[PDB]
Amino acid sequence: EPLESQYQVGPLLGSGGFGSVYSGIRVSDNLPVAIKHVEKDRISDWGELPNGTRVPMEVVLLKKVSSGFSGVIRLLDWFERPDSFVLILERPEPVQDLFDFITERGALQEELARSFFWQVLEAVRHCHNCGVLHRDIKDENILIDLNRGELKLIDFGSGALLKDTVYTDFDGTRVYSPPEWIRYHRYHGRSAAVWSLGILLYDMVCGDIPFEHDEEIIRGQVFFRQRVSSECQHLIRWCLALRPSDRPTFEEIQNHPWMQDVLLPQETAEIHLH
Ligand SMILES: CC(=O)Nc1nc(C(=O)Nc2ccccc2N2CCCCC2)cs1
Repeated sequence: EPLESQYQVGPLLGSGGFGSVYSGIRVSDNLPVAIKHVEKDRISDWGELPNGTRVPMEVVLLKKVSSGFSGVIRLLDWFERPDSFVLILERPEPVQDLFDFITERGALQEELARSFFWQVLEAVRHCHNCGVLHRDIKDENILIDLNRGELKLIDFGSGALLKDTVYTDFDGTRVYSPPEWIRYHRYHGRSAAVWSLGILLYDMVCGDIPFEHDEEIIRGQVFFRQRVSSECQHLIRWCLALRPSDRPTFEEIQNHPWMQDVLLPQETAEIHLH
């Protein structure tokens, strides 16, 4: 029944705005888990469960996306403590986040970037079908299951319920945020997500993000720092179109010529991660 008896705490995986995440083991079956602690005072968005209880929005969002597709890190359990909330999440073993993977390897081969990008599109697409907008799609929030060659989305703490009306709040990564956000502090769910996907694709094929400052984002001129194919450049520039309405839909991204003949996750691992 308690968490200190049910779980076995290991080293700290990371800490920030999310805020403290530890590696752990579910003592019952020795299942590798992640144990996330967050203070109640350090919580911005709150939501209600179907049974009507005050929980952080992140618990609401994770519950909606946590059955049972391997594209998102599933919420296995959660506890409420007097001054904090404790989240028990899946933890792949062996694992490496996409950020550390690009740092170590540099710009990824187009074949590996295709497999990876398709998997995030399938994951993001799963989230929207569940009525969840991630709002912080970036290299740091993508984990690679090194044995299966499968990508997993983490951190729904900047997220929101997906809607068709304007969003006036944002607390994700600035350098991944669209020009509408920077200029007008207003954006729409799917087109903002497609902009961040273009930022991510550039990062995979070039080994770094295309823009650092507000004026670069606002200008939207894409300079390619590495050799990238005409088709991949076309997809990137389309995702990063200044006018949200000019951006591709998820269907348009997945039907793009560059996006064809994607490797399966297991062959991705056997060719690129072995
Ligand atoms: C290396 C490794 O096994 N990392 C893992 N991170 C998670 C996770 O859910 N992450 C998480 C869940 C909710 C908010 C933020 C995060 N973090 C964890 C620290 C790194 C940044 C994202 C599960 S396993």
